[PDB]
Amino acid sequence: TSDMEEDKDLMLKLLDKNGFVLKKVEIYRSNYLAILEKRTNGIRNFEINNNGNMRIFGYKMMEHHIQKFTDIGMSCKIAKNGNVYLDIKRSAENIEAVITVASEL
DNA sequence: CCTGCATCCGTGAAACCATATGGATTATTAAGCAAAGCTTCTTTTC
Repeated sequence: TSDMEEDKDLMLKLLDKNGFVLKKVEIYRSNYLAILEKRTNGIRNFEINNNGNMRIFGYKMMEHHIQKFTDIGMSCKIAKNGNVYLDIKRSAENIEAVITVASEL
């Protein structure tokens, strides 16, 4: 969707803004991937699904980071190896909120 | 030397340095996978 395009525009705007460099930005399963450079704060990528949900996924994230993203109301799915899903709705205010909580981790 | 007594031994009721090193542990990614979801063909209903 073009809303996913514009939310990609503000996403790269606020990740490029806040000094969080990217490994690669990928359209994969027709979904966006704002992948972090290193596994910083136990986080892998800042992805966008086309199903109205931008998602933050990681590997062995600390609990207090997860609490900081449930401050802005995000779902989580831990795995058996430390893989953690973080669901939020894809919107510009959620772009600003997720990248401003990620910008203070 | 060999007969004759004694006994006695068995026997059961500290700290460190240094240097590899590899094996153990952790992260990271490709594969795959079950589950879901289009696309058309029959099947059942009025």
